[PDB]
Amino acid sequence: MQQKLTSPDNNLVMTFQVDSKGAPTYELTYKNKVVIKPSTLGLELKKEDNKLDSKTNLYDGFEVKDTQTATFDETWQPVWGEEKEIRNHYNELAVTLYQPMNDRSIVIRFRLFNDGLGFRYEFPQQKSLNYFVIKEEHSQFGMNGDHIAFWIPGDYDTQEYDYTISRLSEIRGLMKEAITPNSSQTPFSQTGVQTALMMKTDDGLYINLHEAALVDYSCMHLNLDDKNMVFESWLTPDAKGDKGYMQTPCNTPWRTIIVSDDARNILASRITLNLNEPCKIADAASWVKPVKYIGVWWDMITGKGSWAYTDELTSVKLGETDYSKTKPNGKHSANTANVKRYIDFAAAHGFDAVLVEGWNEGWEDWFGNSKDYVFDFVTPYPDFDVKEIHRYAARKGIKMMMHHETSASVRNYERHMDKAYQFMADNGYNSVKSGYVGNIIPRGEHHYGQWMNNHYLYAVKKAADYKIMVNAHEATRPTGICRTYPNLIGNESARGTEYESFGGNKVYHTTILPFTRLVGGPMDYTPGIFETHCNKMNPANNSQVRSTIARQLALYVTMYSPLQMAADIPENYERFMDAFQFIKDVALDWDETNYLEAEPGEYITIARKAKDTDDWYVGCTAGENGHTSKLVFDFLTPGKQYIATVYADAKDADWKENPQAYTIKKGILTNKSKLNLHAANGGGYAISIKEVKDKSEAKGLKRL
Amino acid sequence: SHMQQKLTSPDNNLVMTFQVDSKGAPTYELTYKNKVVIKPSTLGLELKKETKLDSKTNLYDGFEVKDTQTATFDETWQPVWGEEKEIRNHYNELAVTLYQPMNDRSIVIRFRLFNDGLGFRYEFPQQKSLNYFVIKEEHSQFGMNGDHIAFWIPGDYDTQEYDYTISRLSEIRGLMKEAITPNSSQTPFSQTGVQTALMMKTDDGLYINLHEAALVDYSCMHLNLDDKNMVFESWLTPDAKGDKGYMQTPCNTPWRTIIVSDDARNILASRITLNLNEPCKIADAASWVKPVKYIGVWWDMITGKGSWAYTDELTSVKLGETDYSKTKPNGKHSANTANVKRYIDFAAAHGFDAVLVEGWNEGWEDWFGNSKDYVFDFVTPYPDFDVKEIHRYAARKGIKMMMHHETSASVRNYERHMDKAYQFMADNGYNSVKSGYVGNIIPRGEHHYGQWMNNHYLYAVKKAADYKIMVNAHEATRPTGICRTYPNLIGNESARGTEYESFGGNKVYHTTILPFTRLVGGPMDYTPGIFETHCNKMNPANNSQVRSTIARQLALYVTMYSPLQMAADIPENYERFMDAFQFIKDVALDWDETNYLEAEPGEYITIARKAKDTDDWYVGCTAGENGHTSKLVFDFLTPGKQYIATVYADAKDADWKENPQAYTIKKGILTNKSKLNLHAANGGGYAISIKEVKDKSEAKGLKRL
Ligand SMILES: C[C@H]1O[C@H](O[C@H]2[C@H](O)[C@@H](O)[C@@H](O[C@H]3[C@H](O)[C@@H](O)[C@@H](O)O[C@@H]3CO)O[C@@H]2CO)[C@H](O)[C@@H](O)[C@@H]1N[C@H]1C=C(CO)[C@@H](O)[C@H](O)[C@H]1O
Ligand SMILES: C[C@H]1O[C@H](O[C@H]2[C@H](O)[C@@H](O)[C@@H](O[C@H]3[C@H](O)[C@@H](O)[C@@H](O)O[C@@H]3CO)O[C@@H]2CO)[C@H](O)[C@@H](O)[C@@H]1N[C@H]1C=C(CO)[C@@H](O)[C@H](O)[C@H]1O
Ligand SMILES: [Ca+2]
Ligand SMILES: [Ca+2]
Repeated sequence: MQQKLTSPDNNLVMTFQVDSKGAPTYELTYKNKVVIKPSTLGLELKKEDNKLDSKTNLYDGFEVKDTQTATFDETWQPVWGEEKEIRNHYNELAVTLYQPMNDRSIVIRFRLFNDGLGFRYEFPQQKSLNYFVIKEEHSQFGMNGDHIAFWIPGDYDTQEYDYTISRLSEIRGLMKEAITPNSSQTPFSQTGVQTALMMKTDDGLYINLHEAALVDYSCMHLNLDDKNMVFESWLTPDAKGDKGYMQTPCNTPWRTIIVSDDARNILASRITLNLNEPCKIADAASWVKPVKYIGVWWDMITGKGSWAYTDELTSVKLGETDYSKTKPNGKHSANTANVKRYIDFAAAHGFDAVLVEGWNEGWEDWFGNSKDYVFDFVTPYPDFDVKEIHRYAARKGIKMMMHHETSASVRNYERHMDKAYQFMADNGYNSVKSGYVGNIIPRGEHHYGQWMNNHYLYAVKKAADYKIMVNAHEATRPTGICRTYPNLIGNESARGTEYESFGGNKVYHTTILPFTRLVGGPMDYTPGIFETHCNKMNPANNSQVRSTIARQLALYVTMYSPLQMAADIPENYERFMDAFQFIKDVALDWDETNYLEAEPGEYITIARKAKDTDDWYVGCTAGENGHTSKLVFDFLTPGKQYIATVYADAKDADWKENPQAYTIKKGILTNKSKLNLHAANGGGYAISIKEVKDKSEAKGLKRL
Repeated sequence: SHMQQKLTSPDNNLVMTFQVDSKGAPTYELTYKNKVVIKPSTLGLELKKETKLDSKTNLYDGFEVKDTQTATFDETWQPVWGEEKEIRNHYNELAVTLYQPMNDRSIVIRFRLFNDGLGFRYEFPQQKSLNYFVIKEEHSQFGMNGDHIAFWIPGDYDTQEYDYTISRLSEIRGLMKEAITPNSSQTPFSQTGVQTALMMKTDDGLYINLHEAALVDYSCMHLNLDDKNMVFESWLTPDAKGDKGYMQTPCNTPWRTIIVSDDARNILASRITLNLNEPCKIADAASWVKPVKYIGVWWDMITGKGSWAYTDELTSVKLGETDYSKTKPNGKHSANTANVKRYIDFAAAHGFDAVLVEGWNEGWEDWFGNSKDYVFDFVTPYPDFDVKEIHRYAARKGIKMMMHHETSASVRNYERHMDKAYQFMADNGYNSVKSGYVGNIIPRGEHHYGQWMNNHYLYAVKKAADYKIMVNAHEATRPTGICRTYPNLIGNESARGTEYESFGGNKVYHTTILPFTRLVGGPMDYTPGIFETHCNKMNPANNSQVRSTIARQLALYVTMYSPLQMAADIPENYERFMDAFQFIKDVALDWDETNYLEAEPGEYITIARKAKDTDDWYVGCTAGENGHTSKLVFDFLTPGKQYIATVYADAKDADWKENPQAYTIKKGILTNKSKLNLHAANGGGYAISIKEVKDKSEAKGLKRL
C-alpha cells in the first residue's frame, strides 16, 4: 500500500499513500525526525464554462495505478556560480494516479536528495485532460511544531519587505505591522508568507520551503493554517481570479523541502538548480560573463539628483513633448559630462561597466500614473549623448549598462522590445537592468501571476537571441531558471540596499537573504555604501544605512552574485580608498565555496575561491549582537604562502553610532593559520587571501 | 451665467440650444424644423476616485461658462475610396469653456452643427488640476421626445453579430432576452442596453441616428435606455477592473453624433461621421491603397463541408512541438495547394483581384474556444500549403493572395508575432490581410471593445500602413470613420454577416437595416454572393438557408457599400449560374457619385452609383418580407447619351424561401428619359449595370427598355 523513497545516504525517508477517499498523502522524516507530517497533495480546477462538478476535483478519488523508481547521479557545470561543479544525485519515485470518476490520470514525481525533497505534478496528454484552468493548488507542508520562521508577507506584487523573525503562531498578530507601504502591493492573507521560507525547529532542524523552475505557471506563496501548523500552496491569481491556464502535457513547478541539522547545509544545497532544465543557450560560455559595476544611480535614489530632465511640465507625451525647449531642473545626473566622470572612475579601478538611469525621455511621469506609453527605450534626453558616451566608454574599456525601467507598462515594453534590444546592439550595450515599478498594465494583473511570469521569461529568451544579459528588478523572485538561461544574471525581487535610503533595512537583513531570497538565483543587492548617512547626499533624507563599512565589504562575499555593484558615488569611495581596495580586488565567480559559519538572523561567514585562481575571499556579516569568529584557514593549499589583507570593524565600531570605524591589516597566512575576528553590531569583515607569486611580496610582512 | 447659447445649422433647419442649469450641469437640446429631436439633456463625466465624497470624481456639474467661441468651417475633401469623389465638410461651431470652481479645473465641450446633424465632444486641456484621470462613467444624455420605433441590437462588450430587432423603445426591455442569441464571446450589460449606430423612426416623421465618431484612445460607447423617461445615456465598455478609460491631458473624447432628417435617404447620405475624423495621415495612400474584389477558400469551412484543420487525430497541438508531417490528413483540409490553384484560376478567368485562403497555417486544430495563448505563429504553413508555389502561380495569373490572420482572440500573442507576420506577408507578396478575434480576449478580463483593444486594433492598422498593407478586421470594434485617417483599413465585419446565413440565417430585412446602422462609420466585409442558398448542398448536416433570392445577392454589391467585396460562394456554384454571375464580374468597387433613390429602414433600399473615372452606373435594390415595387426614373444619367443596360431581377414567382434561384436577365438601351417598373420579391431585389455606349456597334440588335 504505502510507497517508500529513501535518500542516497538513508537519512531521509518519504512515505506516500492515498487515504480512504483517494487523497494523495506524503510525509518526510530526517534522521528519524518528522519534517513533514502527513500532508495532502492535489488541485481544484475551475468549473468549465456552462460530471461538470466532478471534473473540478483533481485532489482525491485517486488510485495508485503504477509506480516507477530510478536513481540519477550526474555532475554539471554552471556558466557562473558558487562552485565549479554541481552534483545532481537523487533517488526518484514517480506515482501514476488514476481517477476513476473522471477517467483521467496525473503523475506525482518525487526526487529525494541527501539534503531535501522535491516533488511536482505532471499532467499527461489524454482524452479526458487537455485544457484546464486551476482554481487553486493544494500542496500541503505540515509542520511538526511551532517553529521559528524568517518571513515576509505573502504578496502578489512586491517582496521589498523587511523580514520578521517569529514563531508560526505569532505570524497572524504580526502581519499588519510587517506589511509596510510600497508602490505596488497586494497582500492576500493574515497568515500568508512568501517563499523561499526559512525555519528553525526546536529539535535542531533547519527547514526551507520553496519552489523550482517556475515556468508557464503562477507564482506560489504559502498560506498558514496556524491551528494545525500546515503551510499550503497559494498561487497568484490573474485579473479574473483564476490561477493557471494549462494544456497537457504540462507540469507544475517543483515544490522543495530542504532540510538539515546544520544551517550551513541549507546554503550549500543545490536542489533548486538541480531541478531546473539544463542550459538551453548553446554558446553561453562565449558571451555570458560576470559584471562588476558602478553607476549614476545613488544620486536619484537618495534624492540628490533626479531621473527627470525638467520639472516645469505637469506631464509629458512622447513624440509631442520637445525637451530641447524645456528648462533643465539642474538635478539631472544622467548628463554626458557626469557620465564620463563615472566611466573614468570605473576604468581607473577595474570595473566592467557603468549603469546610467534617467537617460531616456519620459522620466517626468515614470511614477504611479499607470501610464501606458511611458517610455520608448531608445530616445535620449537632450543632455545624454548616446554615441559620444559609447565612443568614450569603449575607448576606456568600459561597457555601458542599459536601463529599461518599464514603470510596469508591459504591453508597451513588449511592443518596443525588439527595437530596444536592437538599439542596445547598435550602441554597444550588452547588459540591461530592467524594472517594473507600479501596478501592472494590463491592469488587473499582478507582478507574479502566470501572465507576467511568461513576460519575464519572454524578455530573457529574446535577450538571449541578441546576446544580451538581463538584470530584472521587481520581477518574480528566482527559482533556478538561470541554469536554463544563464543570461539572467540578476533580479532584485527582494528588499535591497535602495531601502537603506528609504528608512533602512533591518540590521539582520543580510544574515537572512542567503537562506531565503538567494535560493533560486543571485540578487543585485547593490552593496558598497561607505557614507551610510544619506543626509550627506540629500539634506532632506535622514535615512541611515544599517551597516558598518566593513560589513559592506563583506557583502561582496556573503551576498553571492555574478553581478556586483559598488553603489556609492565616486567621491565617497575616494574618501576611503584604502577600504575600497577590497571591492576592487574581490572576484565575482567561484571555483569553490566553503560555508564556515551560518545562523539565520545572526551571522553568515563564507570563504570562496576565485575561479581560475589560487586566491580566496572571505566575508562575514552579523546582526545586532555582532559575532566573534574563530577562523581556521585549513581550506588553503598545504605548503603555500598567502598575502592576506583583513578589513575589519575597529574596536567599538557600531552600525548606528560608529559605522565608518575600520582597520586594515596585511600579513601572511598558510593553511595552519588561525584568526580571531569580531564583527560589531551590524558589522562584519572581509579578507582577501592571495597566493604569493613572488618573494618580493611577503617582504616586511609577518604571519597573522 | 451667460444666457443660453444658440447654434444653428447652415440652412437654419436645426437649432441647438446650450445652457448650464441651476446646479451647474451642462445641458443641450436640439430641434429640427421646429420639432424636438433631443429634449434637454445633460453632459458630463464621473471620474474614478484617486469617510466622505471626493469632489474630484465630479466632472458633471458645478460648472459655469467661462468663455465661448463660434466659427464656421466649409471645405471639401476627397477620400481615397468611398461612395462619392468629394465630401463637403460644412458646419457652424460653438465651443464652450466650462470652469468648475470646486475643483479649480476646466473642460471644453465643442459642438458642430451640420444641415443633417449635430456632433459634440468633450475636450480636457492640460492644466494644473487635470492631468491623469480615469473615467468611471461618461454621462452623455440623449433625451427622446417620444416612444420611437428603433432598429437595434443588444448592448454588448464583445459581439455585434446579432440580428436586428424592430420595436418601440418601450418594448426593448421585454425583447432583450430573446434578442440575445448564442455567440462565442458575448457580454450583454443591460436589459435596455443597445449598441450605437442606433436607428430610430419617430411618430412625427423623423429619422434619428445616434452614434459616435473617431473612437480613438477611448472605450467604445454603447447606449443605455431609461425606458421610463425615454432617455439614452452613454455607457462605455469597462476594462478588466471595471474602469472606463485612462486619460491624460490634453485629450478628447470621441464625437457623439445625432443625425436627423425627415427623409430616410438623407441619413444614408450624411457624411458627418467621416467629416468629424482627422484628415488622412498616410501621405502616399493613393499609391498603394486600392479596392479589392475577391473570392476565397472560405465557404467550405463556414458550412462544414471542409475544415481549417489539417488533421483530426490530435487532442491538442503545441506549435514547435507537434510535427504535422507525421499526422494523418483528415481529407477535408481545403487550404491545399492544388485546391488553392483552382480558385486562383477562377479568379483570373473572371477578373477578380485576390483570393483569400483560411486554414493555411499551423494551429487550427485548437483555434476555437480554448482561451489558448500561443495559438498561432502566423507564418508556418501546413504540410499541404506551398507558400512560394502559390505566390509564383498567383503572380503568373495576375492575382494577389489575401493573408488570413485569425488570432483566436489571443492578442498579446498576435502582437508578439506581428512584425514577423507582416514581414512574412511582404516577403511572400501578400498586400492585404483579413484578421479575426474569435473567442474571449486574452489578456483575460478584457472585452473586445474596451479602450485596451481599441488601441490594439489601431496599432495593428498603423503598423500595417508602415508595411503598405491593407487590413480587413473581423470581430474588431465597429467603425467610426477612422478610415478617413487610415485609408488602409478597408474593412471590418463587426456586425452579423453572411456567415450567419449558414448558422441558421439572418433576418430577411437584415440588409435593409445595416446601411442605416453598421455602415455609418465604415464599410463592412459582408461577403455577399451566395447563389446556392441551401447550405445542405455544401454539407448535408447543415440545414441552414440563406434568406435571400439570387437577384438580391447581386443587389448587395451596390446596396452594401464596400471597397472590399467578396463573391463568397464556391466556383462550382457560380459556374451553375454564370449568366447571373456576370453582374458580380462587372460591378465596380469605388464611386464618383452615389444617388440614394429609395430608402426605408427594415423595408427597402435602392441605390444608384457611378463607377469612379467612368460614365457607367450600377443600381441595386434590397427588400424585406413585403418585397418592394420600384418606379425607377433614370434622369441621373447624362442627357443625349446612350447606355447598354442589363437588368438582373427576381422572377415574378421568386421567393427567398420557396423559389430563391428564379431570376431574369434583360439587356437593352437606357437614356435619361427611360423609366422602369421593377418588383423585388420577398427577401428579394434587383441589380442593374448601365454602361455608356462607346461604340455604336455595342448597341447593335438592342432595343430600348
Ligand atoms: C525607486 C524605487 O521607488 C519605489 O520605492 C518607494 C518605496 O517602496 C516606498 O515605501 C517609499 O519609501 C519611503 C518610505 O516609506 C518613507 O518612510 C521614507 O523613508 O521615505 C521613503 C522614500 O520616499 O517611497 C519609495 C520611492 O518612491 C519602488 O517601490 C522601488 O521598487 C523603486 N526601486 C526600483 C526603481 C528604479 C528606477 O528605474 C531603480 O533605481 C532601482 O534600482 C529599482 O530597484
Ligand atoms: C467561424 C465563426 O465561428 C463563430 O460562429 C459561431 C456562432 O457565433 C454561434 O452562435 C454558433 O452558430 C450556430 C447556431 O447558434 C445554431 O443554432 C446552428 O444554426 O448552428 C450554428 C453553427 O454551429 O456556432 C458558430 C460556429 O462556431 C464566431 O462567433 C464567428 O464570429 C466566426 N466567424 C469569423 C471567424 C473566421 C475564422 O478565422 C472566418 O471564417 C469568418 O470570416 C469570421 O467572421
Ligand atoms: Ca526596487
Ligand atoms: Ca465573425
